[PDB]
Amino acid sequence: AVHHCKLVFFAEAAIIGLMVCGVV
Amino acid sequence: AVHHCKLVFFAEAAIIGLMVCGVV
Ligand SMILES: [Cl-]
Repeated sequence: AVHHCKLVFFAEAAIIGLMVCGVV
Repeated sequence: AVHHCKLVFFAEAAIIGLMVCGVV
């Protein structure tokens, strides 16, 4: 099975990049 | 830098695991 990742951004005041990965 | 990751779960049954990584 394959891993998928994507960048998600959060406002904290900079904007923080976060990597979100799941197994599709 | 160093990546800090953690498991997050959405109990929706069927539980959806995801991994979230930010960089320090
Ligand atoms: Cl974190």
